[PDB]
Amino acid sequence: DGTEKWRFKTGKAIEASPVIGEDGTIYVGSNDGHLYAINPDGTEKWRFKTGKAIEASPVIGEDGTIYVGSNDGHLYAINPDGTEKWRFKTGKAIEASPVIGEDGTIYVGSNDGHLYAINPDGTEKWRFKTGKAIEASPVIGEDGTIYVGSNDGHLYAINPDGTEKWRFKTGKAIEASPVIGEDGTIYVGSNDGHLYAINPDGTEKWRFKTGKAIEASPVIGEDGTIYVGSNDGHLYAINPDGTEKWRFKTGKAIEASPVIGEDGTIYVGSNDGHLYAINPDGTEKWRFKTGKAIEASPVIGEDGTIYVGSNDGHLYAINP
Repeated sequence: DGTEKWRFKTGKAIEASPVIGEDGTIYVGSNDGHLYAINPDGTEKWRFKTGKAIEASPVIGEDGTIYVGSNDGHLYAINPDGTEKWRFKTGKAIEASPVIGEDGTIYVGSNDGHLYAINPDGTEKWRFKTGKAIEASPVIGEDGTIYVGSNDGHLYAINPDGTEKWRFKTGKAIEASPVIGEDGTIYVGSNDGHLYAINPDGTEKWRFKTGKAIEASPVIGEDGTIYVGSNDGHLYAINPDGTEKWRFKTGKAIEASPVIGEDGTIYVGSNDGHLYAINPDGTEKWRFKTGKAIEASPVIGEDGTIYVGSNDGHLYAINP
C-alpha cells in the first residue's frame, strides 16, 4: 500500500540491491563497507566489515553462502553465520554483483577489466579479459553461456570454458547487466542510450533509443514486455518487437533496474528519491519518498514487502 514497514540504518549510502535468503534474511551491502544480515522484522542479525564501500548486490549459493564484491578488490564468501569462508583478490574494485552457474562456479567482473570464474572453494577457474573496467554483473543462459558487458562498449558472450563465443559492440560503455528472454534473446542497455535486443548468435535483432545513457538492467514481464529505466528519467515499457508500449516519467535519472511484483506491479527507484509502483498499463499506483536518490534496484519479499536501499543510508521495507 506504499507505506513504510521499517527502516534499517547503515553508516553511508546504500547503492546496491539487497538479496533475500531461503529463511527470509535480508542481505545488503553499504558504502560504509559492511555486509549486513537483517532479520525480516528489521533488526540486525550480523555484519561483516570489508575494506571499502560495497556497491554491488550480494548473491546466495545453494548451500547458503553469501558472495559479495567490495571496492577493496575482493570477492568475499560469507557463511550464513556471518563468518568469512574465503576471499578472492582481483586487481581493482569490484562494483558488480557476482552470479552463480549451475555447477557452483561464481562469476564476477572487476574494474581490472576481467571476468573471473571462481570455484566454490575460492580458487580461480579462469579469467576473461575485456578492454576496460567491468562494472556490470554477468548473466548466464540456459545453455551455460556467460554474458557480460564492459566499459569497452561490448557485450561479450563467453563459453563456460573461458573462450569467447562472440562480442557485440555498442556505442559507449555497458554498465547494465543484460537480461535473457524466453526465446534466448539477450537485452542490454548501453551508455549510448539504446536498449539492444541481441539474437543468441550475436546479431542484432533490434534497438530502442532513449534520451540518455541506460545504466539499469532491463527486466521482463510475464507477457514478454521489456521494462528499462533511463537516465532521461523515464521507465520505458517495450514490446517484444522493439516498439514502445508506454513510458513513465519520474523527476530525475533512473539508475536502478525495476522489479515486477506478484500482481504485475512494476517497482522502480529514481534519483528524485521516490520508489514508484507502476501498473502494467503505465499508470502510477503510488510513490514513496526516501531521503535521497535511490540507485539500488528494489527487491520483493515473499509476503509482498518491497525492500529498497537509499542514498540516505537506510534500507526501507515498504508495504505493497
